[PDB]
Amino acid sequence: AIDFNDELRNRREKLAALRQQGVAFPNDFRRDHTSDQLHEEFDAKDNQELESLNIEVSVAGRMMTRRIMGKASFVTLQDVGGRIQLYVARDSLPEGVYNDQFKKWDLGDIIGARGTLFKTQTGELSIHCTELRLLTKALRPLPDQEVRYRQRYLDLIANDKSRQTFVVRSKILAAIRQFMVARGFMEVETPMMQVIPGGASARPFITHHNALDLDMYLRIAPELYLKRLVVGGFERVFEINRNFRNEGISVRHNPEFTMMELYMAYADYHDLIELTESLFRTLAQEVLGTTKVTYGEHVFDFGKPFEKLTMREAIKKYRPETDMADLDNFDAAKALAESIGITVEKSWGLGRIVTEIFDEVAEAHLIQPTFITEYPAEVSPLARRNDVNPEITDRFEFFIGGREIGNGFSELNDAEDQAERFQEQVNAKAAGDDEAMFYDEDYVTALEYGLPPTAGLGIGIDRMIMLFTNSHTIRDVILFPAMRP
Amino acid sequence: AIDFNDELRNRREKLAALRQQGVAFPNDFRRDHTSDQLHEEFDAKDNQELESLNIEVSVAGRMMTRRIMGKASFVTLQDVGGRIQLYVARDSLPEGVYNDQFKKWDLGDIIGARGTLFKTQTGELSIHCTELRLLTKALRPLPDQEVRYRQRYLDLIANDKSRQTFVVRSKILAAIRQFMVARGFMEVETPMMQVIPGGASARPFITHHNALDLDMYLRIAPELYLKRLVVGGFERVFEINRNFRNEGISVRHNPEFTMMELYMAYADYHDLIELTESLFRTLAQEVLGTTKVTYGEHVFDFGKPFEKLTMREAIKKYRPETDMADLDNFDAAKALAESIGITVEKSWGLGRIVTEIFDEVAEAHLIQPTFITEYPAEVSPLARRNDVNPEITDRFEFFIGGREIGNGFSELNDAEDQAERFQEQVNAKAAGDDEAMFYDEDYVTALEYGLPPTAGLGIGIDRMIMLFTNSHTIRDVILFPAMRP
Ligand SMILES: Nc1ncnc2c1ncn2[C@@H]1O[C@H](COP(=O)(O)OP(=O)(O)OP(=O)(O)O)[C@@H](O)[C@H]1O
Ligand SMILES: Nc1ncnc2c1ncn2[C@@H]1O[C@H](COP(=O)(O)OP(=O)(O)OP(=O)(O)O)[C@@H](O)[C@H]1O
Ligand SMILES: N[C@@H](CCCC[NH3+])C(=O)O
Ligand SMILES: N[C@@H](CCCC[NH3+])C(=O)O
Ligand SMILES: [Mn+2]
Ligand SMILES: [Mn+2]
Ligand SMILES: [Mn+2]
Ligand SMILES: [Mn+2]
Ligand SMILES: [Mn+2]
Ligand SMILES: [Mn+2]
Repeated sequence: AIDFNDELRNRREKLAALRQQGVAFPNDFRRDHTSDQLHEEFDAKDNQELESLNIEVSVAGRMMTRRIMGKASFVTLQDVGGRIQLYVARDSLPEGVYNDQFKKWDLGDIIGARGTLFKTQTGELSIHCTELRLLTKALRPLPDQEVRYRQRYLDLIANDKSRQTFVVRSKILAAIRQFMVARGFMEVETPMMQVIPGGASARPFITHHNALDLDMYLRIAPELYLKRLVVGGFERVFEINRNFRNEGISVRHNPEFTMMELYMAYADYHDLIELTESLFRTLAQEVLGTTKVTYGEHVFDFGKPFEKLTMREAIKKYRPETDMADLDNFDAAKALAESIGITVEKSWGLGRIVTEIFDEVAEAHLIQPTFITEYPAEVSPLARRNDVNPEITDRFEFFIGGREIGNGFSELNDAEDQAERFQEQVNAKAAGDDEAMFYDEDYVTALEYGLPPTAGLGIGIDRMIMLFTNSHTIRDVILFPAMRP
Repeated sequence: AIDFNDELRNRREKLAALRQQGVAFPNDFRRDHTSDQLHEEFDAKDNQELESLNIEVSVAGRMMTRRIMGKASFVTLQDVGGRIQLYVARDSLPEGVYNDQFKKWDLGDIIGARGTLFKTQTGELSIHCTELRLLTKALRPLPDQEVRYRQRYLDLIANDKSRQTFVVRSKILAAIRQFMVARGFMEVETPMMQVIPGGASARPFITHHNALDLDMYLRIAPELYLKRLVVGGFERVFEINRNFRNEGISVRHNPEFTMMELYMAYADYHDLIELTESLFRTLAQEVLGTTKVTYGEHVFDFGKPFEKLTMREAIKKYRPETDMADLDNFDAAKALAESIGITVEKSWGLGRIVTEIFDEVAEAHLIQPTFITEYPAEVSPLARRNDVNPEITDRFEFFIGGREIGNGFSELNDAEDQAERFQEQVNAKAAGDDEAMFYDEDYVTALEYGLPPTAGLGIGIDRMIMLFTNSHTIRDVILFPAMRP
């Protein structure tokens, strides 16, 4: 109880003493190895080899454990690569260091050491220190379950599983770039501040640029800019960056999230389906070492094709008692939708209602990697219209673990059609839809110069990271998740 | 004059005719080569080889030029890789295609072709078409000098020099990541939305999160979050992403810009100076093929050390008549500063005034790569204090071409000191400084758990791209620069 406050007092008093001796916070010690490197290279050698090899190394990190056994002590040092053992002896270090310094330090303190490698009796790699210093005094002792997100630094210091998740996240992004670049895609950077937001249907965050006295929006998606680049000639482009949506926090929603959008000219959604399946198979293999991934109580085989259903088949499959003819009549669909709890807004049309039914009925059940095709035109203002049925577009979305992971389609390169769909969106907004798109005249103009037939795909990177790290909340894969005040 | 309006009418009428025939905008043609690939592999072969090789290929792109010479025509097709010649003959293509289709197309139209490779009389690589289709009808004919930025797609279609600049930008970013990863740095993603902005001194953009009824700011810098990660154990981290500052547009300022911040524990600013010099030498060599870079009327030798001066030496060197003792007296410095046009604010102290004098006096003259050291503590609230002179910090900034390219320093890991400097910043804001930092209690707490001695560096990526593409305005290296309404 008060033992924590005495820890704080003791640390402040120890620091006060450092201040009297000179510069309490130096920046001089230099290491030449991290724990992971030492283990990788020497774990395999026995004390005989290490003895004859007589290798001296320098490390630095946090003092996680210390066991003082008189004139000798054993310490666990934790650095960016992991942990390494230190053997600290009074007569191995310079005079007075052991008793006047080392013993006065505290767990959590950042220290630096230089010594010779050897293996303990237990067979562990250890460093027989010949030099040891205090680099940074820790004024606070080593660390709801919301603290993990409120003070991510404590979570990273304490939980190796959490560290691993974020290291894997970095590995995945690097692997995605390598995968895309290998296919001739070029990474670009489009605006995050837009006067006219678009590319998706969402409530945007709004701000003000004083210099131009201009109201602006944080981008909800880079889609319209990326397609402008394809018109410009960058026929294989991708962007992996933040999107912002003014909506509430959830187990799979963060106000700002990372997404990858890619566009490849002279391709259709079928090509995106193949790319998606290859990306997941490649990432699982390259990053996890296997194509079979364990997530919760399930196993995803990214080595076999994703399942594929139309939106209606998914609805019929998860609500078998559904009279499919109901989805063809506005009144029947509206009634059906409401019967299952969906509040049908005045602006909604049949296509929107059917899509909403799909969300309510099937989304949660798409556990194994699944592609859902035939999205209604009403909810896809930027997607290419299907050749045989104009009411649907050549678009799909894919789900894994009951969550939507991606969205893709053959792009709409028909300027006149696009302008009309933008007008419908404007009417919708006027009829109450706060997520309807804004009319973008310059985008239409770009399409008039000519956009090659193209296929674009958007993938939620955070949602994807969850599947590769067995995380069941998006808050576990975002270093600093948005939190309630 | 009206000839443009007849171009528009003619294109709309041609499209109307396509609509009557069926689906005007197909998405079916697939290519297997881009122009750059064809040239790289076959430019070196003469017509004899190509003839015996009998290679058939498929390409797609924009029809840039067409010369109809009766039953045969010559076309320049432009794709993502560049341009390739097409040989279009009535009797080489399927019946009626040449006369009923090909001749009706327009420059700018997106087309697809399949044919055999050969070399023209002029010795150019060309494709003797056996199949040719119209993929996308262009409703507008091929393209102040502000249009380039207002409709970047037209600029990319028209100017190859502009395309090259952006391709090089992508190459540079990829090269930076490779450089950093080679040094054990791990790329992370920190928040772009922050309740308390910090890490720099700037006017932020503010927005509102409806869900939490919480006012938030677009990040002006990720610094405070990145250092939290170093405390957490990610001792070598970097982030390359957008920053937002509520300030006016300029030749070197965009409201949103890309920056790289990197932090490496157990290092000081001297280590950052070496890293900076190696990064520029590596990028110039790897990307431009030489360490000597031509920019405007100058040549930068990234093969030799950057010049290095203290802030005072730079001031003395560019305003030789300066009585250096003036920089040691608030009144003299204030008078000096005002005499050269600087409006001294009530909140400013000596350190701030001297820094402002440096900006006015020397910044523009630092043409060759230069490091400026000894930044006053007043203008460096997050930097490590110098051991011998507490009034200055172990920080530097570097300039190239009269513009600031980077900012780095040994990080402040003294929690008590940091808290105090935050308080001074709060007082400053209360005294009128609208760019002063906000007090960040959680950041101070993170430092209390212990931040290893660290060196951090921030580099303006757009400013850096300018130097490698001979661009003299930041608007030439950002795909969609911020523009006045
Ligand atoms: N708030 C969010 N947090 C994290 N990822 C998100 C969020 N919103 C959307 N995404 C991801 O971005 C992708 C593309 O955006 P899209 O507009 O399709 O999302 P969405 O369908 O609105 O998402 P959901 O159905 O999960 O609410 C989604 O497929 C999803 O993976
Ligand atoms: N508006 C901007 N547009 C582009 N790059 C910028 C902008 N503001 C700052 N930078 C870059 O970000 C780096 C780090 O931010 P910093 O706060 O040091 O900039 P700054 O000193 O305010 O810039 P300047 O002196 O050029 O106005 C700068 O060194 C510069 O390269
Ligand atoms: N912009 C879409 C993803 C890309 C769709 C294909 N053009 C979204 O935000 O969901
Ligand atoms: N945050 C600084 C760059 C990093 C400084 C070193 N900690 C800036 O915005 O200029
Ligand atoms: Mn949503
Ligand atoms: Mn959805
Ligand atoms: Mn969706
Ligand atoms: Mn500035
Ligand atoms: Mn500056
Ligand atoms: Mn600066």
